[PDB]
Amino acid sequence: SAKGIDYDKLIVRFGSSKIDKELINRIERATGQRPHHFLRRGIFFSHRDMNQVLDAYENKKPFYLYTGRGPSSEAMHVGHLIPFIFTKWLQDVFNVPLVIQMTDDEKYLWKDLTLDQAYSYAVENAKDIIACGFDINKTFIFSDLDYMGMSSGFYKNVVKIQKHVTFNQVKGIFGFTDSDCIGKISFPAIQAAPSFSNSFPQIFRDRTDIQCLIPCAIDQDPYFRMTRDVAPRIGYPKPALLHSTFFPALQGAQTKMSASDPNSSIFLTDTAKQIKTKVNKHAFSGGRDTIEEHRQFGGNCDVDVSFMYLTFFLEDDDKLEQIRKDYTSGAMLTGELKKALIEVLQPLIAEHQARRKEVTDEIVKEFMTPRKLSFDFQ
Amino acid sequence: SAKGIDYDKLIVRFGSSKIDKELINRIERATGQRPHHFLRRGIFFSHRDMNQVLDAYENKKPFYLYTGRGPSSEAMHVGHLIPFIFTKWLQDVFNVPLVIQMTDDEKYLWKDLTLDQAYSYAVENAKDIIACGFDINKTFIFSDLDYMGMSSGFYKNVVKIQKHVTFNQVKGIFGFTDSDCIGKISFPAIQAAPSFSNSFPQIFRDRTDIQCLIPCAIDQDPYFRMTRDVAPRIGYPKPALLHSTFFPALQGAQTKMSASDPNSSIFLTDTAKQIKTKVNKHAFSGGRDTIEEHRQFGGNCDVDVSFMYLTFFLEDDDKLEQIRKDYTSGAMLTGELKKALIEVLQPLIAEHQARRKEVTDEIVKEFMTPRKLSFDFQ
Repeated sequence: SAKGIDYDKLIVRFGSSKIDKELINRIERATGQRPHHFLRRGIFFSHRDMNQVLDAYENKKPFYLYTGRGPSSEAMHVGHLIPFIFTKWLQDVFNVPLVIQMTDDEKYLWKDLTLDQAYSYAVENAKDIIACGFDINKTFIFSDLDYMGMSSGFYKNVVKIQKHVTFNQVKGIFGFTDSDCIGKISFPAIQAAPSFSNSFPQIFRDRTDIQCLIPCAIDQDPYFRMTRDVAPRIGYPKPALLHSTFFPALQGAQTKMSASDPNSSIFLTDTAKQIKTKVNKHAFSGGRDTIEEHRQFGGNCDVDVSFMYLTFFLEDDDKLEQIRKDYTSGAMLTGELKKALIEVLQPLIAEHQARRKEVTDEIVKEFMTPRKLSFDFQ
Repeated sequence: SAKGIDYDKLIVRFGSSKIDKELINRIERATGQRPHHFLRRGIFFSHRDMNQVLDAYENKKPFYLYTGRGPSSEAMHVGHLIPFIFTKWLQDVFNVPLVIQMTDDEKYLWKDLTLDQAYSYAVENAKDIIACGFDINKTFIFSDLDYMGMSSGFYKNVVKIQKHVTFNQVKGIFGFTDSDCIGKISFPAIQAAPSFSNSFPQIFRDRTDIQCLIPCAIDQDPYFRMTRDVAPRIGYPKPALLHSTFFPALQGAQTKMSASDPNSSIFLTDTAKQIKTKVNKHAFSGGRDTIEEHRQFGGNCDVDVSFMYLTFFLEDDDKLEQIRKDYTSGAMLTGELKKALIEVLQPLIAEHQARRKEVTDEIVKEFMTPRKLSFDFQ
């Protein structure tokens, strides 16, 4: 085994609880379906009170999912799909409604955008997420600047949360200076209120015992720490979490990505030639520099970005293992590994790029219209 | 003339502009009616851009009024009527709509109330203000916790204002510590957004050139300073102001009132016996201690609380002057002055107390329902 990364040491640092095989079988048991490879392969290794989301479900009780998205240049990439892919699965395997927050307000506050430019990006991004194919009959995608003024529960929760979070606390958590507009300072309450059922009357109509499940990155744990700590204090169930590992930066194993450097990740907007070239040229390699050496020494998957990407996007186990075994035994060359991955990414992105182009303004408009929606244990 | 108070020195300090006779005639001129005694007697001595509210009106253009009320124990008193009385007049003499904000959220944040206790007080207070008799066909009385989630303009303005007011600024203005919940820190945007027409689509529906008039106390000027400074920056007309003097505390000329000491002012809830006793026993006197001395020396009205109250509630000029002349010449005794005032307050309070008891939940519910309303230059 190579060095690469360490996630068992984080389970400590953050005080969260690791997702063991017992739990994995538990989900499978209650779901009546085969667990997602993210679980099987340890991509989503940690959690918080999933035991509760389950206790509820196994005891024939509902729960819902929450995901958010801040309107950016829309330069969305491959790593951004991990949480959506997973959440879509959690949704499908449990038949539970999903609320998705488009923080157009957060971006108006942070970026130099107009109020309309922000709402406008929230729409464009909504096309990307809808392309991931979430069941419209159970997914509500909302604009903050829009849904705030058309709900008898949201603001009331914002205010309740707002009273229980001092300024020092958020300073310590988000690091807000005194040069920051009062907008930013208060915002944590906005992205925290969607975690409570009654913030959505046209869905949970007044109900308060419908727990929330939030799949997220492990490092994001401190941020939901605030929301979970206030939950009881305002008479609500803390939202459970599902932690994921970091999605590797194209170059170097575990570097930081961004849209500033167009060569940090493959965008859901790149063509087959771009993906091909990007993977061949930039993906960090965990294989020897000499084919002779690469034959008896082989390569380590644990630091090879390419093989790591397969861990996320290769659906068939036997084939992923095969690549693993052969890349390691030297039998497979680094360029034959890039090829295998390029063969997986091009259709992934062409598929999303295609499936996206089929999103009609009516579909968008529908997805963002508050309304009743069906699901298990209603 | 006695010492008492000085308001021409404040016109300086705050940089506002004094309301001269030219202006007073101007209003009268444009209004086609006799100016309120508050104006005639210098109770509302200062202003900011009233010249603009007028330029608009004289040029056959509309403007609206804004007043607010934070839900308290409802221990409302006589001094609290001054702004409502005036605003009702401004409303009647110009036929312009009036928006009144019940900050139930501000109180949930500041007091140790439940979210429902706050909304509940906002309702009780709405009865008091409605008792002042505002024209329901042109007055909108709203609950913050309620109207936020049923408007396509309010929040958007809150966010716009929120981005343009840094934390240092409000620290410097309201004096917010770091121990304060993020709720309070952001609140200035909430009581500031009602100052812009488009915050009320069901009234000004999208329009942005309908200036706002805010009658207030002179010391409150620094607070609207923030709102007026950001107005242009978000493409809106600064709200004009009408400054009033301080309403004297029962004892001592110009002391601070409150509900903590039930003997600081007469409550709109006291009976005739309470008002009678309160005025005789507590009203500070500007008259000699000896009737012999009080005859040749007389008394000064400028420090006598009682005579000062007459300045606010005695409608007939000739009679107020008569009292003034006689109390000064010694001809009128301090107890005969208290009597004259007690004769003015009892009906004022019995009238409001009566007119209040006639406010039906339907009336309340109606006044707080967003809806279209008629007015001059619509």
